[PDB]
Amino acid sequence: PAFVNKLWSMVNDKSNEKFIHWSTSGESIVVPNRERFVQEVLPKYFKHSNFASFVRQLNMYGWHKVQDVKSGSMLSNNDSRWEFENER
Amino acid sequence: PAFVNKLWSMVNDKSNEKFIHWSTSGESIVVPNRERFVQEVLPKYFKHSNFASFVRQLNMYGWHKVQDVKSGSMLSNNDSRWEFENERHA
Repeated sequence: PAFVNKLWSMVNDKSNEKFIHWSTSGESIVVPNRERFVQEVLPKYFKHSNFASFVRQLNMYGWHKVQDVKSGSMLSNNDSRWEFENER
Repeated sequence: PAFVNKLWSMVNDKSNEKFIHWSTSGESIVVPNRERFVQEVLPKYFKHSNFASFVRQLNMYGWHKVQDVKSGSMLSNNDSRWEFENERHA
């Protein structure tokens, strides 16, 4: 339960709003920019950790990456934007 | 903003009275029971939304949770009762 408590301490603290937050339209957790999140927030809650380790723990607790929507004529996706949903 | 319009269509519609309403005393919005609100009202205005997401939007528009008054010898607070005040109307 150590991970979960840190997860909520992180997501439900408005001071982290710019790096990770509940989605406006939906019930998912959004990390607008992966690199910024790893730089600014991860070190504050998870010492000596990286994004892959973080995602592996999120997956262990039911949260998975949402399939990104391919945008425009280039069918582009911002690889740095990550959204997670819970199996519920 | 689209959110604000939905907020008022929700709060000022007498049909939602039991789940969310202007307070009798003060100038705040009261959600007597969080769980019931999420089950009965939220879906009608915000499809696929949860309480945290709703509160995040409220905060964006100046509404913040009121400091809970601790009751009796147990210093208790009903975690399911939420009252919101607007920074512009203290």
